[PDB]
Amino acid sequence: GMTIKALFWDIGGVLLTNGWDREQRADVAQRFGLDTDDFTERHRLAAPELELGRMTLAEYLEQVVFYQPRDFTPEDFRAVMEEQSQPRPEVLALARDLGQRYRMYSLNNEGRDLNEYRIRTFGLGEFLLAFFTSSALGVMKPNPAMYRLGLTLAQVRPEEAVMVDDRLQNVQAARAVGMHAVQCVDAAQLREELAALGVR
Ligand code: NA
Repeated sequence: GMTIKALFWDIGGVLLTNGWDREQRADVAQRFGLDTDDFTERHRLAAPELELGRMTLAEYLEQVVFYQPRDFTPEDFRAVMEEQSQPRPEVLALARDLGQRYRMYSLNNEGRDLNEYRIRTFGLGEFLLAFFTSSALGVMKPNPAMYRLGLTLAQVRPEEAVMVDDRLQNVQAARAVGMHAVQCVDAAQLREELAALGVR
């Protein structure tokens, strides 16, 4: 087939843990003594706009946490949010290796502040050339438009690209715009499937 010219990488659940998923929020909420039902409902409402970069973290925190007096600060809270991010060593290592031979980019959903913390903390920029992130672009996976935008920014044809994501819905959406895609289950599996596409 066409030679692959670019890889697009999901970050959460692939390169790193998710930044602010259900399980993590549950944990952090407990630590801060938050009413979990109210917190979850408020997060549900506000999260998408944070993810799309149309509301600030301060704004989100105002609605989701600091809507009543608290015995801690937004800075305190933000610190603990940031700390939820941990590496996925084997996949990271694979990506770092491949980055020596291929042009690669992120295509991921994440609020700006957590995104930038994750990039700097884990040196994602050493192997990803650009970060096509929801909070920067104002669209989010699994919107077909996000995939198309990534392709447009990288200037590669759909068939010359491969999307790596842990969610089947995202893999399928990528394929629907003409991209190759592989669902990331584990490093060994991902390496083999990429190799099948000529990405070694
Ligand atoms: Na993911």
